[PDB]
Amino acid sequence: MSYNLLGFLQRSSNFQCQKLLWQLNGRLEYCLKDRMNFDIPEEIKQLQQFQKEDAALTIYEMLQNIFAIFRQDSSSTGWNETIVENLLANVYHQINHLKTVLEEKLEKEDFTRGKLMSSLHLKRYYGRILHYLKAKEYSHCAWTIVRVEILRNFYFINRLTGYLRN
Amino acid sequence: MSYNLLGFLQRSSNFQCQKLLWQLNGRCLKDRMNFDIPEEIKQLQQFQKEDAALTIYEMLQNIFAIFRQDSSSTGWNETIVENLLANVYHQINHLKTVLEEKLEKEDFTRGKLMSSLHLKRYYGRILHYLKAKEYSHCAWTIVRVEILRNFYFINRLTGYLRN
Ligand SMILES: *[C@@H]1O[C@H](CO[C@H]2O[C@H](C)[C@@H](O)[C@H](O)[C@H]2O)[C@@H](O[C@@H]2O[C@H](CO)[C@@H](O[C@@H]3O[C@H](CO)[C@@H](O)[C@H](O[C@@H]4O[C@H](CO)[C@@H](O)[C@H](O)[C@H]4O[C@@H]4O[C@H](CO)[C@@H](O[C@@H]5O[C@H](CO)[C@@H](O)[C@H](O)[C@H]5O)[C@H](O)[C@H]4O)[C@H]3O)[C@H](O)[C@H]2O)[C@H](O)[C@H]1O
Ligand SMILES: *[C@@H]1O[C@H](CO[C@H]2O[C@H](C)[C@@H](O)[C@H](O)[C@H]2O)[C@@H](O)[C@H](O)[C@H]1O
Ligand SMILES: [Zn+2]
Repeated sequence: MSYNLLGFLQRSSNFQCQKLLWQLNGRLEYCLKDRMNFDIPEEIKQLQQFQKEDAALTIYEMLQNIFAIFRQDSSSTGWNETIVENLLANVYHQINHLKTVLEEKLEKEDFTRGKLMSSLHLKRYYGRILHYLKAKEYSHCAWTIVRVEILRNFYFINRLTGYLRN
Repeated sequence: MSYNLLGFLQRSSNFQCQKLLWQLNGRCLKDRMNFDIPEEIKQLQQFQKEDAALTIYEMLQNIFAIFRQDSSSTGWNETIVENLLANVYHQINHLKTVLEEKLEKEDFTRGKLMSSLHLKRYYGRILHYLKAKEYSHCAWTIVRVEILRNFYFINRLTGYLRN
């Protein structure tokens, strides 16, 4: 599969993922009190030079984590859990999809000195989100704040998707 | 190749560090001292991306050790110093990660030998001055200005951190 097909398949699932996220809530002003900056790594937003493999490996890791975030207990939200499952199934498919394509591309390359952009700061960034969730005892507001941050993640993954050009 | 992300991370670090250094204001015997900035540092030549990072790496390791010394007499906000050192530290690491990758592709040359020793001795004179001046507020002012000047060269070298 060319990078172009993967990139389109990504833009396409992101959009689907974002759509599902937008079918869970009804704005909560009260929750603005739990507002917290998680500081997505600066390179995810501003780095201008991404090689096809790096952007790909980066989105791969972001997805893996978004999956893990949403795998937590959202019961306190009252969200339609069906939609949550769709969101999860969708991301899971993108992850395994990306995995197979990277496996093919990377097979014969000089290592890849992989996630130079990814690993490092993404792991810590997501740790904050998780720690935040646990600290707030998975409250409905905590989920409202995270959901907004997750949507924000998707906004940047779309930016990253444009470096997947053939 | 990881030099683009490195240089990105380096510009980010250069900005924060300088911003912080400039911020510091406190509550003098001289106000200016010559520490004989190594020709190596004020040397206008084209540093290959690997040497630019080597020099930058050596410069930061030393700058770290300097701001690590006791500055309680300056009245400077320790929180800012804590941040500056944190930043410097985290960046010395990225540089290390990248330099390690082609650690074997570089050879022991006199340019490298003389650059490491001259830099070591320069920061050496700097550390010695703080010590002799018992880490006074007036020695620290002189040192901060020196380090800010160091960063002018760090900016220049960071421009070679690409491709
Ligand atoms: C939370 O969970 C759900 C939210 O997630 C999901 O639904 C969202 C709306 C959607 O955005 C998202 O993609 C999904 O994630 C939410 O909604 C319901 O959940 C499920 C969907 O998975 C649906 O429940 C039933 O599923 C079963 C499948 O085996 C079936 O029992 C049943 O099948 C039919 O399918 C349609 C479409 O889903 C339903 O409208 C009908 O109720 C049902 O049976 C028949 O279907 C047709 C309608 O298509 C009826 O008449 C036709 O209408 C046509 C109109 O153009 C005309 O040609 C003509 O008038 C006639 O042919 C027929 O009379 C009737 O027997 C599903 O009910 C469910 O549909 C979703 O509402 C939950 O509500 C939230 O709590
Ligand atoms: C000493 O330092 C901390 C400052 O921490 C920061 O906040 C200011 C507003 C920013 O410009 C700096 O970049 C950060 O270091 C203060 O909270 C404290 O009040 C001050 O005494
Ligand atoms: Zn880092």
